Amino acid sequence: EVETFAFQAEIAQLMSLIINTFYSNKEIFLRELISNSSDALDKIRYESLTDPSKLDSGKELHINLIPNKQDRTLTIVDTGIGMTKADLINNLGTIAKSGTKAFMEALQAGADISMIGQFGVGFYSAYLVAEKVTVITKHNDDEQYAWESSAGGSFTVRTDTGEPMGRGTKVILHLKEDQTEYLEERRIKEIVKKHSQFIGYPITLFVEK
Ligand SMILES: Nc1nccn2c(NCc3ccccc3)c(Cc3cc4c(cc3Br)OCO4)nc12
Repeated sequence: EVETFAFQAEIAQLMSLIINTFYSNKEIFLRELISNSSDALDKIRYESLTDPSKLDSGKELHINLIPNKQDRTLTIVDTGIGMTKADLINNLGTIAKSGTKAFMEALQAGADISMIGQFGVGFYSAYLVAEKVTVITKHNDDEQYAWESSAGGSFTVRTDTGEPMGRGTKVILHLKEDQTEYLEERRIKEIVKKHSQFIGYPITLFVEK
């Protein structure tokens, strides 16, 4: 059962800008997704202090980076708080609308795309390198969902039948054909060292073959 939803105009506009603007410093997408993961990990950790049962779905708090050259995907996996269906369909949109408006304005106080994370919409920088983004997510007390969008003004949400995750979020970046450098081990290592050196959770870069 696949449901299809329209983005609000503001977010559709932001995604178009990110896809259509000439901007060479694309590597910042990874910093933004890892930062999101760290925030999600902070949240489940904090909640677990008052309710330890919230870690029954997995006690390990980490981030894995998984390149797959055959699929042409880079996946950012975390065991953070995860997202509910209401998050994916309603709440994200509400938050993202205001953040987009501010970011658009700031871009006309001369700001540059690399400051996107300060407006809470850093996720969408994924579209600097990805033609399609699939997000698999599992929050305690809700089902596992797959969100997906190739931009163009719509996204889908479905109940996910893949491998159960326990708790957390996987962001699967289906890379543009000219952005395959982000599947290379030394390139990913370079970016993590440069932008994400002090994240307070283990980041494991998986290797390939
Ligand atoms: N790795 C993550 N784990 C948990 C929540 N996450 C969010 N959402 C924070 C949030 C939730 C509800 C309301 C407001 C903010 C994003 C960031 C994110 C993830 C997305 C997305 C848009 C955004 Br912003 O569309 C598909 O997935 N990444 C994560």
